[PDB]
Amino acid sequence: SMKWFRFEQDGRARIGVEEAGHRYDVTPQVYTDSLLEVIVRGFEMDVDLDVAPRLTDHVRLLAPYLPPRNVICVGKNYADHIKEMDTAGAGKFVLFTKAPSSIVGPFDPIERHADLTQQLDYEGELAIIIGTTGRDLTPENALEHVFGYSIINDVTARDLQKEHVQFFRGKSLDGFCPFGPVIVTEDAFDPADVLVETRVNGELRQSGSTKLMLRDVVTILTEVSRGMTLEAGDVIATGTPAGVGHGMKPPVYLQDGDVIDVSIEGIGHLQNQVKAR
Amino acid sequence: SMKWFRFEQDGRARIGVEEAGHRYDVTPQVYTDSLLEVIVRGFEMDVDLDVAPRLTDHVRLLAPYLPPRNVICVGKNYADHIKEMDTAGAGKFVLFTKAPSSIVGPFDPIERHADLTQQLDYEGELAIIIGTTGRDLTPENALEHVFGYSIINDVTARDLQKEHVQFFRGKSLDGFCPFGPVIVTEDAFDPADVLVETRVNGELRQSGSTKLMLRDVVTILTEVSRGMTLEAGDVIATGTPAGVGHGMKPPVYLQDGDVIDVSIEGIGHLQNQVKAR
Ligand SMILES: [Mg+2]
Ligand SMILES: [Mg+2]
Repeated sequence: SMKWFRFEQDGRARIGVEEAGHRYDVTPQVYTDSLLEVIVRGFEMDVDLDVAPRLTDHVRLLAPYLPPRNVICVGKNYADHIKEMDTAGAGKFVLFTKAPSSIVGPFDPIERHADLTQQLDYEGELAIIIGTTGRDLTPENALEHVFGYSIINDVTARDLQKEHVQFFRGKSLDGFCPFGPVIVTEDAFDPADVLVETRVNGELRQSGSTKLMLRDVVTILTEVSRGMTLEAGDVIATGTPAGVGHGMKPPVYLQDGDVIDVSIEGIGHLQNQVKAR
Repeated sequence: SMKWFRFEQDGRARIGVEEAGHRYDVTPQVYTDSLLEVIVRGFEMDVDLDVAPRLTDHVRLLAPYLPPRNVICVGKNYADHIKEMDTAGAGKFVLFTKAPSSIVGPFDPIERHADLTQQLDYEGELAIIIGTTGRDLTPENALEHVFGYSIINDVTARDLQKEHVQFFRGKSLDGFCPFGPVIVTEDAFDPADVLVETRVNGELRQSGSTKLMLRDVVTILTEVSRGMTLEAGDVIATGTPAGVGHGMKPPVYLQDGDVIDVSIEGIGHLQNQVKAR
């Protein structure tokens, strides 16, 4: 299970991988500090371990990369109490984006923006990382265009969503797209039945298998790419399970100090704190 | 005053400038093949048109550049009558994006996507080009952040608008963002009252002044950058005057072989033919 990440050394990006529990610095074998560059190139640079470091756990991960275009996001994509027949709520295939300016990496603060929002909310999500440019993907070739998977927190201003009608602005304020901590390779990861959970200050809020997805990974790839080219390094956020602050009775919104922990089994933890400034 | 453009010569991209309707190759004086790199640099490198070879032959214009993130687009932003504007502005500020993969140059065909849309339509628009990274712009610094202005055709599958609810998909099919033909500098262009016109197969379909804009250029800049960072090379499409094919009695939609001409006085013309591909 090769996992890819970027980590910080001397205020400067380096690249690391993870096979069975330890973190080797692979920058030398792969000849770049851009993990986007590693994906776009569309080959793995014949890296062999038992050669390069094994640095400490307090190493500090960065966002995998700055997406070259807006993060593509799916709307309601999760069934609640599994069954629910062949539906959950309407069932339109809803697509919108998040400006790359909104990306932050692991443990980075989420800017609170109290002047702009009093309904700040979380959404824990499985992210598809596109490895090969293509269009009109089929069930047979879809996964061949996937480099791997990561976590997105689709942070959202529920009031800006209605105020600007289209979701773009309320999802795109600086800080609103935690991304990371690592990319697990397509070969090392089956998205059929993985657990997506969110904790806020330690309280379990979201806990849903990818088996509850109304459109699975292959269907998302198939539908998204119809008449629209996907670029190498595209990030597709595949929706969020039940338990969103807005959907709670009564509704609960994120405040200055709140710590959000999104986890996906096989990938890891993306934790960010809401902080004012 | 110098308008900026990009063109193809022996299959390589080149930078040109247009002065008094004459076109010159300035690639050797700005030392790049990318109009985005010129604007991202953040400063005017002095150009002597005396030493610039004039382009006398027909030349292939390209789109000014591939935007480094999605084109930011404003929804309903035009009044119909000059004084149908008494607090009409007080409508919702609707913001959505178009994928850069939808961009095409002036005189590039628009892919028909017959299999996906039966309601292909047009929107002629003034585009703002951002020159300097910025956030929380003010009426008094906003225009300092603006490199220039250009033209966008916000080609729209009205049926995909309704089907996917959020406009992204219906506005982002390959071929749906005609961009160009040139960028006029902020120095040399006042958007307060310039005429926007669209013709389909020669027949006038839109004709409106930027004086009918519900929110003007400076207001758009103030409201879009509120808690969201703008990047140099950001393109903001500022909305479309009355006369779109969806809003006509009876409704009219674009077919194989339709030619659309979009005109903005002081910029030029964007002519694209819809073609089954
Ligand atoms: Mg979401
Ligand atoms: Mg438009």
